[PDB]
Amino acid sequence: VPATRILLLVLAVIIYGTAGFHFIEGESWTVSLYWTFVTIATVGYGDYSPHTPLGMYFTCTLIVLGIGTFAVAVQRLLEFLI
Amino acid sequence: VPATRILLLVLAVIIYGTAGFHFIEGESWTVSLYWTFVTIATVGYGDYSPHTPLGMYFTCTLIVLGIGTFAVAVQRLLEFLI
Amino acid sequence: VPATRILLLVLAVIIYGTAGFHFIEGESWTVSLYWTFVTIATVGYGDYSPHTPLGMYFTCTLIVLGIGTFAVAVQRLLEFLI
Amino acid sequence: VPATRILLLVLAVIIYGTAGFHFIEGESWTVSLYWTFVTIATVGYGDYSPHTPLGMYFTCTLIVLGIGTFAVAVQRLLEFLI
Ligand SMILES: [K+]
Ligand SMILES: [K+]
Ligand SMILES: [K+]
Ligand SMILES: [K+]
Repeated sequence: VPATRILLLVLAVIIYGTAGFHFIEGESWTVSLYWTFVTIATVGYGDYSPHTPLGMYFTCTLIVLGIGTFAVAVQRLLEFLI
Repeated sequence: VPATRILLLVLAVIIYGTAGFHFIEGESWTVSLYWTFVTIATVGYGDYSPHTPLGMYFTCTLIVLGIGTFAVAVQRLLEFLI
Repeated sequence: VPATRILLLVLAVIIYGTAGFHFIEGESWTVSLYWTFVTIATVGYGDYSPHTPLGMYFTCTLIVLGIGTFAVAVQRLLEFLI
Repeated sequence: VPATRILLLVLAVIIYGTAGFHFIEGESWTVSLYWTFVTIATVGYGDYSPHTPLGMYFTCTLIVLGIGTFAVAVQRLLEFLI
């Protein structure tokens, strides 16, 4: 898969995660973007997390759709930095 | 290993994690399912965690049985989405 | 590397992590073992963490020595379960 | 990529993470180094995390630049220990 396509896929995941957390959990756009990265990178500080059943369901979908995508994206970035 | 078999294996892990956390730690089915995903994806927010010695032992078993299974499942899902 | 040797290596990591956390941070053997798994699996709930400078240094060493070892161990366990 | 070059790359990431967290979030050099390892290893206890918008942005950059680098570094260390 071409690296630029992988870039677009991870950007789509990031938009999905950010907008979802913002609207479902009510955190700022900035906090939601931060939380999205922390989640899909699997860092998961827990400073932010879903507190609603919908937020929890949404988070599981983001986990499934985002973690693999982010992992592949970082791998490709390695090559272009190294 | 066929992707559908990997699907069944991760579903079995999810049932195991969810039922175990629910019965050992006493959280709702929904919270337990959420916690199971957060754990096997290695996100681990820490908003939920075991507070009993049995829960701690159980969590270690879920970690060992689930993390690899989930990792393989997300990899295969990548291919079917991309 | 033979799977049984990988088993011994991860067991050595587990002993190292458990004894270290117990003596440096003062948590029970059970809690320390649980924390060791949660850490080397990279789950990191944060329900337990080092609160001393020595504990922090020790945790970084466990992270470096343990995360790779655990990752290889789970991969090999996959094959023997599947 | 030569293992020594990978060593230098992860050391550069560690300096970047430590100095950044120290200056942006105001934690001690020791705490900042610890947080850097916990973050790039993806452990993310959440005992420490950014509380400013700049810190959050910085953390996302560290996540993107550091997680892959650390993953490759631990893999190479495995070979030299085993
Ligand atoms: K956490
Ligand atoms: K984590
Ligand atoms: K975590
Ligand atoms: K992780």
